[PDB]
Amino acid sequence: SNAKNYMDKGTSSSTVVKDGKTSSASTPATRPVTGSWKKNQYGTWYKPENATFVNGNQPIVTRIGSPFLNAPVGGNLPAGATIVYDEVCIQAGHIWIGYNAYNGNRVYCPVRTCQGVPPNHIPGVAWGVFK
Repeated sequence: SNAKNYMDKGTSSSTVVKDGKTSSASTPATRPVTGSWKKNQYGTWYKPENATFVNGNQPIVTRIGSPFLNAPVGGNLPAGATIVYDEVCIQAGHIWIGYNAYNGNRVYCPVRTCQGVPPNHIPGVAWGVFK
């Protein structure tokens, strides 16, 4: 049925399973169909990409160390904050941007709704300004 879209655990919106057709039938062979995205143990997929996010509309409470909807709290991003991130990750439900604070901790912001699977992510309602 599917080749590699599996992750039997409930991290957030896992076990949705959308893969097959011809994605790993003959195997990636130096060409994964997930694009530039790499997989994380939580089921999250992430790609290195530097872009900017200017927070606005609302102060966004961020998650630290791991992207989930029930992920660790204690990071809150105020509006008017210009965040230059390096990690773009998909935790099914939102797209999360990974950035590091001066404490050396990895903080993730939920930024906008995103559904889908790497590379094609379907955005929804945004709560900030992507730059």
